Amino acid sequence: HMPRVLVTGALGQIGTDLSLALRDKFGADSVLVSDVVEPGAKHPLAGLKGVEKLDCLDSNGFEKLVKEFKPTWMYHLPAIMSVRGEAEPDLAMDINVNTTRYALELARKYNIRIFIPSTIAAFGDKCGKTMTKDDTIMNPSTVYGVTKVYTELLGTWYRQKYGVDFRSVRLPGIISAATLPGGGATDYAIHMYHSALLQKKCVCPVLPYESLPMMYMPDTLNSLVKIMEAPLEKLTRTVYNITGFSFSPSELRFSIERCTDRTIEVEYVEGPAQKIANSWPDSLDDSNARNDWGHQVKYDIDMMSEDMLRQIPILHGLPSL
Repeated sequence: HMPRVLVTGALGQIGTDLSLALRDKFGADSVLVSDVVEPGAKHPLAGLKGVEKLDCLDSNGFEKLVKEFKPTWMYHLPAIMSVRGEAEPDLAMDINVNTTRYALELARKYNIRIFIPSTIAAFGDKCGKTMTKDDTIMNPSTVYGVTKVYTELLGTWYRQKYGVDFRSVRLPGIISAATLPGGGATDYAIHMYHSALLQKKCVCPVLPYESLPMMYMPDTLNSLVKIMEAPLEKLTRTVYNITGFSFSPSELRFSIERCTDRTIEVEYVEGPAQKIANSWPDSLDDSNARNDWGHQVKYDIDMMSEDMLRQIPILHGLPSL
């Protein structure tokens, strides 16, 4: 049988692109997408049937929706991420912890296969930052990461105690042409693409040799669907590292220079993202994902850069190459 899929937190970047991919694969009638607010006027989800307002902090309203829709799969995606959560920790705990609590209880009660993402922010400086393993010391330096260590462990206990089919990946940095860049931990990368198209200096807040694991969004979407399709018996764990490729800001600059055939002006002035990024892995070991459920990626850094420099003009109006 084909799934009936509920997505919560659908107005995040991942949630939007995943929502659209699930509608495309399974049909709109089989997917229900929700968020605490309505999509913006020009948002990809605006005006679509099967898009609803749900406050997942209201456990009774969350239950009511799940009871009515009868999902077989849920992607529980609400999140307050690293930079934002350091300044708004109470909201981060509400969103990252309490809505997850409710989601897991609903998955138990209503027999739902439940995806809740984790993050490389779950790691800190004791992780072993070269080819970081799936099992290692977790000492996150952000309250986002703190909350996701707890999600990983609580979901895994729900699997052990009740047989809840809980699945998760530790998302690396996720690059998308749709991203509106600001002060996010990985937003330097998006700024650097924008500066290149604008032909303006980029002041990068992450230091030139600070490597991080990254993925291009099309690859992420493929993996998020694949892990949920996999037979349970093939999964040896609940929580998997997944990666595309690692890069540092200096390596991204060279990729962009190769793709534009221009010199790109970058200066480095450390900002808050650096301290956060330096506590994260340089690269991930994703072998368990590859072997258990066939995680794979199509894009490398130059293929990504050629597509980003095409798509940003289309989506944001910036000058083409």
